[PDB]
Amino acid sequence: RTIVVTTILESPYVMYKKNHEQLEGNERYEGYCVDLAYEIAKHVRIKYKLSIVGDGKYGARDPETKIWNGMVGELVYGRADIAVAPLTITLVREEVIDFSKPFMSLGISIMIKKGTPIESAEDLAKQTEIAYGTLDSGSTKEFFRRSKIAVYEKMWSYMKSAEPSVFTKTTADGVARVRKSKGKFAFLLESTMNEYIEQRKPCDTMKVGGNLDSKGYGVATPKGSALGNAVNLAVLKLNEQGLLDKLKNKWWYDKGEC
Amino acid sequence: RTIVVTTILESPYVMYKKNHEQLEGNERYEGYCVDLAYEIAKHVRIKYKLSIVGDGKYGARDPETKIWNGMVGELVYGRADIAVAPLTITLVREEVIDFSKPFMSLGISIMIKKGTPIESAEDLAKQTEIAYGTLDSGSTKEFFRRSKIAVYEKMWSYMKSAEPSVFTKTTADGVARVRKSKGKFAFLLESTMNEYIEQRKPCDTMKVGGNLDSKGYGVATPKGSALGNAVNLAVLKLNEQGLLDKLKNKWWYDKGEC
Ligand SMILES: NC(=O)COc1c(F)cc(SCCNS(=O)(=O)c2ccccc2)cc1F
Ligand SMILES: NC(=O)COc1c(F)cc(SCCNS(=O)(=O)c2ccccc2)cc1F
Ligand SMILES: N[C@@H](CCC(=O)O)C(=O)O
Ligand SMILES: N[C@@H](CCC(=O)O)C(=O)O
Ligand SMILES: [Zn+2]
Ligand SMILES: [Zn+2]
Ligand SMILES: [Zn+2]
Ligand SMILES: [Zn+2]
Repeated sequence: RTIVVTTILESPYVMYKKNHEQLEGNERYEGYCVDLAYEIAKHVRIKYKLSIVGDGKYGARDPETKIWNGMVGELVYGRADIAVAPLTITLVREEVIDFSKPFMSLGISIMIKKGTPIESAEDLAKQTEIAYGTLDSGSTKEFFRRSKIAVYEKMWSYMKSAEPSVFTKTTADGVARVRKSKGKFAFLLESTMNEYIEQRKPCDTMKVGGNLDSKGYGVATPKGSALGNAVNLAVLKLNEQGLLDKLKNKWWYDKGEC
Repeated sequence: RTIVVTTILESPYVMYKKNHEQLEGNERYEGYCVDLAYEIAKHVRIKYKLSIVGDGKYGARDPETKIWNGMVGELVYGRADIAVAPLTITLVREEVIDFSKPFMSLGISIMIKKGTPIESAEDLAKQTEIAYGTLDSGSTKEFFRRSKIAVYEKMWSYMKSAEPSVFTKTTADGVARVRKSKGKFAFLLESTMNEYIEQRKPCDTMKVGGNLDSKGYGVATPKGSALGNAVNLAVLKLNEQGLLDKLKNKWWYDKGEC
């Protein structure tokens, strides 16, 4: 009866409540995906336990050992029944799991410290004073690894050898690093996150240029699990009801500091 | 599995959402008791259906036909499994139902249009220019009917014959009547409600003086129902957790307009 939903600590999707140690279970967290979990659980009528992924990753297949980590592994190895979070819909992932219809829209985007003299991928690629990175074990890193567009080819071979490593264990590490860096570190992340951080004090970061690509997050299920159907039917309803929009404003813009 | 919770449309305990016709079931409502229902249902782990009482009353025993109306009847006649709402803990009611430990504190209080020359019960009682009333089929009306304190004796025999009737079908009718009345109608209600309306535009009403008495609202159960135990254990926990307070600010003060 308690279906476990894997998920990840990422702001403002899921974050501990101010004072969370006061509470227990699902009540410990608050966020966009935390609101999304509840109300899906409300529409497919199910008991659920939010479970934050142990390794704190999204999910990439280890090239050598062939295993899946992050929330994607959770599902694949029968540890989670469902994933509510900012998990990008990807081909390599669709081969091993199910996605609902995307519940949010994003693209890869450049995050800069304010003032940094950069506007575009090409701007980043054609120089070497400003360093740049991405989240490790996510779809952004994979996008650059997989790409055969020349500018991205260049930006990839650079990162792949950059020392120290330009791949971060978390999103907050990139952000912290963009901010500590005095303009010598750009950080490639999803524009959803990017715009979240743009609205956060101390208001010293921003998105520059268009997204390199256009995709979305989906709720995920183990492959062929019978629960995909309902889950997806609930997403499509939340959209038509106007409720994803409501939550998106609530978490990013209404809370907005800059 | 779906335990029905009887409850009543009273602001800000339970109120339709802005545009509610967009939604269905429990999602149609929002309010303090709506938040309280959920999270009790969360702590005793139960599926529930919010059900707004048909006659829209609290509960009084008809003197003649001996029957109970309002949410209290619901419980007594096995129609509701539980009552989440501003139901005052009373002796006559405790004889026929169970109350948790009170989840909120109130007292009877005078509501006046701003400017009205009234400060106290005695002030009301000793004059006849300003008319005054209360909610029909509630504990306030009963309090005055039951009282043997002289000033309340006087205020009762007055009301009991006042034409037109000074007993209102709803709280909003008293309020509307206090506001339409240009200072010639005071309205006796619970200080919780009173302070809610004091914080509502157009900010032309207020509480005057102390409460005539001190009591509280409890979550109610059919008499000896096995569900009292848990329910009460959940209330005591919400209190110690600081969560009733949180909700009380959220619904009355943080939303405050005056
Ligand atoms: N909350 C929403 O309504 C957002 O939904 C959408 C949407 F309506 C359209 C798109 S187009 C971008 C590609 N579609 S995708 O994300 O399902 C995808 C991703 C990777 C490979 C193939 C298809 C995106 C949304 F998020
Ligand atoms: N949210 C809260 O903590 C409010 O709880 C309380 C409380 F702690 C004390 C009182 S004293 C007033 C009388 N106690 S009663 O309401 O349980 C009652 C009512 C009628 C006859 C006998 C006893 C009130 C609270 F609401
Ligand atoms: N949403 C990405 C993680 C963030 C990123 O790679 O920028 C994923 O599902 O892997
Ligand atoms: N809370 C009261 C209704 C309001 C009033 O009588 O002022 C009751 O339970 O009956
Ligand atoms: Zn902790
Ligand atoms: Zn809903
Ligand atoms: Zn309606
Ligand atoms: Zn709780």
